[PDB]
Amino acid sequence: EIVIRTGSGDVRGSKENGIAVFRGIPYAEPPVGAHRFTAPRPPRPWDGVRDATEFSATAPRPPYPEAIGALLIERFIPGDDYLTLNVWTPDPNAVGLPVMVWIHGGAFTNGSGSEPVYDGAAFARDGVVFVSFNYRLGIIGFADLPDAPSNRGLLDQIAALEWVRDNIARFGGDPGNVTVFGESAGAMSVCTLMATPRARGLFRRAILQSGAGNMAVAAEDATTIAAVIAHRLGVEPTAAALAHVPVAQLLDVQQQVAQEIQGAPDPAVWGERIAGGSVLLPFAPVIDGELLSQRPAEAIAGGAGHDVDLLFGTTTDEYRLFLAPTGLLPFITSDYVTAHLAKSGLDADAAKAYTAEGRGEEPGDILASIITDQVFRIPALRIAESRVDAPARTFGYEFAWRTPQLDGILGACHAVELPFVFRTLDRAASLVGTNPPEELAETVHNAWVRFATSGDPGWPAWNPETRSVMRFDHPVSEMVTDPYPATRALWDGV
Ligand SMILES: O=C(O)c1ccc(C(=O)NCCO)cc1
Repeated sequence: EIVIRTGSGDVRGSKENGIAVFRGIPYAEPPVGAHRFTAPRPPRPWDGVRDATEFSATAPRPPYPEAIGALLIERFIPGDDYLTLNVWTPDPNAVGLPVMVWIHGGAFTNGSGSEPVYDGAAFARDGVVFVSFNYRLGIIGFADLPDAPSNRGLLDQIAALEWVRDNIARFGGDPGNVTVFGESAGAMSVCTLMATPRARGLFRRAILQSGAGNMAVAAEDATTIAAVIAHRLGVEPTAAALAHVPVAQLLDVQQQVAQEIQGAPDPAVWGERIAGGSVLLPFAPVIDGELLSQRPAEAIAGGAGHDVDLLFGTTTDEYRLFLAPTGLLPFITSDYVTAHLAKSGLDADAAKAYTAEGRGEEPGDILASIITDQVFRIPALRIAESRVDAPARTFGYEFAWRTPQLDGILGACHAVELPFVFRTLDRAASLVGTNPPEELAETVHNAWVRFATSGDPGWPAWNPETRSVMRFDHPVSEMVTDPYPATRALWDGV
């Protein structure tokens, strides 16, 4: 047992195998009932010692779709008191350790800070204090309502980072050397936080794994989403009304909304905009004129975050996670790809560029590469291009290792780098297989520690001339210049 006094009361953690670990430290009061929709409230001070040996409840979430869910096996924990954070440090009484703060992904609807694959022990054993946490998700986190502040989930993330600022020195960390990092929705959250004055000084460096500054819900779309949710619940689209809905009913309707938007929305239900594809993620942060007055990429184009060191990257075959496991790909037709390209204003022959660069010969494979570029690769490069004159540094990676799961159909799909970053390969066998290469997890994890420690991951910085990134792969990880250049240029005016 090991007892540490936070700014609001003592907590009891555990010191085993050379590392002190604290689980379930509250940073915000339970968001119950009407407080599903209020700003996060600092926990009520306490006397005595709060037990911090066990992960807390996690935020309410519906199951992943079955195929995805078979690859990403989530660990649910029941309860109401879920706005908590977790700390791993090698020595609470050390001074000046780098701090990493993880923001989990999961399309703003799923995930938790305490998933087994996000274990922080490997970072602590390398001399870094590691923090993870839960934030509000789905309707509760992000649905926009006239009588509630927008983007509670983002308010939660700011509150957790403010706890780290005001408490991490008591766990051995330097609050002036905080690296925030996330994957997918967590990385889009990092770009959103870089973009708002409300979070300046809460971190010195950022790592963006498969997420950029393109994910925001237009206020008029968020209103439509709320109206459909309330109609199916038989209530008014207000916090006053949704405060009383049993959570299982909230989740069931939330699930149907997400399925409908990820497919081909029915204009009769969703209006012309959403049926036309204006919404990529229906519970992404809304443009509120408070935290978001524009898409984060445009704030960053305006100089937001230019003082924060940046490490960014994507996987080679990102979108294959969402298209391949459900057998969708063999049925895709050339005319469908052409029509897809035509919504972005590109001619039919743009698909040949993908074939010429080895990014697909069949329409379905070409489609997956196109959407990989539109949602992940190009948005990441736009942030990097925006930082040409930034005083801080910018480094890039491509995670190219391909998983063998599902008979090789995924490639280097979305989320595949996570257990390599955390050296938790043995907890992600459903995604990476039973014998992934530990040497690569060593390489990737060590570069993350180097970047947290010094602001340099150990390879040349990214610039718009050579567009150099570190290509992570198993036998050999090595630098490459401007990968996939022809397919990149297709999007220049787009
Ligand atoms: O564009 C999408 O459809 C999408 C983007 C990001 C996520 C995510 O943050 N989690 C990874 C697996 O859910 C999910 C879906």
